[PDB]
Amino acid sequence: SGATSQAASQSASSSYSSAFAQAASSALATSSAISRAFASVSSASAASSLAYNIGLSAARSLGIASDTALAGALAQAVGGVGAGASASAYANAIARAAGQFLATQGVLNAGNASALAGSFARALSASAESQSFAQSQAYQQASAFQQAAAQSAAQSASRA
Repeated sequence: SGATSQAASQSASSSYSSAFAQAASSALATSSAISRAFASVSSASAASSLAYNIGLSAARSLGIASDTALAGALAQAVGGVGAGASASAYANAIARAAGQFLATQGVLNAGNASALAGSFARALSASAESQSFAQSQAYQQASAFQQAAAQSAAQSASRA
């Protein structure tokens, strides 16, 4: 047959950051419970905190613990359109800003951009979807933390 055109190491190497955020949607559409994670939080600034929190969790699911800068821009992406568009703007702002740092070229190489994006989107969504269990754990603390109320350090549970 004779078909092995390498065509350089990188497929196109120019506009991979938006094309990443498109294949993110390929896995996000497989995981409708992510829109349910946003249905749990009805505040623009708290969605910025969800991006910072779930960003730092997804950081470790992808291996890029450098979320210190990502989360500081992901909060500005989700919060920049906090309550006015939809989970479409939250997910596009999350996937574009998830991509904006990865597209520094540190892990994105214009050939596995879509593969890493699908995995990122499924991992940040799997974190958000499983964090619905830790966001609404107000019932679990009312049995597990109330018995641990013997470690009085500042008030009882959560501070500042």
